[PDB]
Amino acid sequence: NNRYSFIGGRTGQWQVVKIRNVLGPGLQLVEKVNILNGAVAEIPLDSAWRLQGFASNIRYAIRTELEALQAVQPMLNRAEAILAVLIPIKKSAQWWEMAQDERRDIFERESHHTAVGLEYLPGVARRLLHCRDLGEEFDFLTWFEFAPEHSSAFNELLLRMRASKEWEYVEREVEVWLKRL
Amino acid sequence: NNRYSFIGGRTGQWQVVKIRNVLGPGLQLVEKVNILNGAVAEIPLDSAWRLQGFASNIRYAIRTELEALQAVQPMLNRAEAILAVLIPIKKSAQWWEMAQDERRDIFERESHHTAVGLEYLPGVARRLLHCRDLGEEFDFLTWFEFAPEHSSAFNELLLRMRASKEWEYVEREVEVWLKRL
Ligand code: HEM
Ligand code: HEM
Ligand SMILES: [Cl-]
Ligand SMILES: [Cl-]
Repeated sequence: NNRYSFIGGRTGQWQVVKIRNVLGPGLQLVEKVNILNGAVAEIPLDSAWRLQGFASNIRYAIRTELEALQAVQPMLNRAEAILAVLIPIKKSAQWWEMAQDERRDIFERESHHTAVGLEYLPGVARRLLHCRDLGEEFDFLTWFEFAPEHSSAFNELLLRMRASKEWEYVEREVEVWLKRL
Repeated sequence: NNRYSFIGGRTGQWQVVKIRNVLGPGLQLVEKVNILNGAVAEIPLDSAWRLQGFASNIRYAIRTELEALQAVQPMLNRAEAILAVLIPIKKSAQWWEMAQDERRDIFERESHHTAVGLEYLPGVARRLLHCRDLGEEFDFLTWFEFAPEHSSAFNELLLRMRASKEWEYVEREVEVWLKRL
C-alpha cells in the first residue's frame, strides 16, 4: 500500500518532543503520533489531526542523481535512528502553475536540493509522500530519521534549504519532532 | 474537486458507441457512461465498472510546449464536440522505475508526443487524469472529444501514438467510444 497516515493524539509508536509552527497555520500540540500504512477515514478517538499521503514515482531526479542517492542513502528503521522529524509542506499556486523545466530548474539548478541533501547522508534517512492530489491542506509530508549524534547537522540542513530559491514558494511549514518508543 | 469518476452502466450523459479492447483485459460493454466530478464509493446499481482519477500538475511539458498548446487547444464542451473517447492506459513497472530524464527523453525526444498531438489541434479537445497513485488498475484516464468530421484524423492519431517508443511501455489500453446524449 502506497498510502501512509499520521494521526496526532494520545497513542502511537512515536512521542512528540516538540512542534514548531515555522510558516502559516500550525498543528495542535499532541503527545504522540500513530503511523499507519493505509487510509484512515475513521477519525480516531482523542486525536487532534490526521495527515496522509502516498508514495509515488520520481518527479525531478535524473538517473545520475538517483545513482548517487542509492550509493549512500540509509534504510528506514535502523536501530540507532531513534529521532524523527515529520515536516508537512505546502507550495504556492504560482509554483504549481509553472511548467516542468521551470520547476526542475528552481529545484536543482538554482537550489541544489539534491546536492545539498546528499551532504547529510548517510546520517539522515528520509521518506517522501505526496498529498496535493488527495486534496489535503498540505502538498507534501516529509519524513526524516536519524541518531542523536546527527541532530545538529539535521538542523543545519533545515536552515540551508529554507535559504534556497525553492523555499520562496513554500507557503506553509510545520516541523513535528519525534522520539521512537 | 480535482477527482473525476466514470461509471459504465445503464445511465449517464454519454452513450457507448463501441468499446475496443486494444491491449490487456477489456471492459464490459455497457449502454452509457455516467461522469461525475467527485469520488464515488457506492458502486451504482446496474453498473458494470467504475474508473476514477484526478487532475494534477504538469509532469513533462516545458514552458514553450505549454505556450504552443495554449495558443491552439480547444475547451471541453464545445457544442460541436458530440463524439468522445475515453482511453484508460497502464504503463509497465519498468517505465515507473525509470528516472525523470529517461522518461522525458522517451516521451518527447524519442516519441514526439506533444509535437504529434499538436497536429490534431484544434479539432481535438482532451483531458488527462492520473490514477496510479490511487491504487487503480489503470495508471491514466485520457479523454478526447471532437466533432464527427474529425473521427478519421483521431483514428490516425491513435495508430501513430501506438507506433511510438513510448507505447512499448504500455501494457493495458481500452478505447471507449461515446456520443453525447
Ligand atoms: C536529507 C537529504 C535530502 C535529500 C537527499 C533529499 C532529496 C530529495 C530528492 C532527490 C527529491 C526529488 C524527488 C523526486 O524527483 O520526485 C526531493 C524532493 C523533496 N524534498 Fe528533499 N531531500 C532531502 C532533505 C529534505 C528536507 C529536509 C526537506 C524539507 C524540510 C525536503 C523537502 C523536499 C520536498 C518538499 C520535496 C518534493 C518537492 C516537489 O516534488 O515539489 N528534503 N528530496
Ligand atoms: C490529441 C492531442 C494530444 C496532445 C496535444 C497531447 C499532449 C499531451 C501532453 C502535453 C502530455 C504531458 C502532460 C504533462 O506534462 O503532465 C500528455 C500526456 C499524456 N498523453 Fe497525450 N496528448 C494527446 C493525445 C493523446 C492520446 C491520443 C493518448 C492516448 C491514447 C495520450 C496519452 C497521454 C498519456 C498517457 C499521458 C501521460 C504520460 C505519462 O505521465 O507517462 N495523449 N499528452
Ligand atoms: Cl523518497
Ligand atoms: Cl490535460
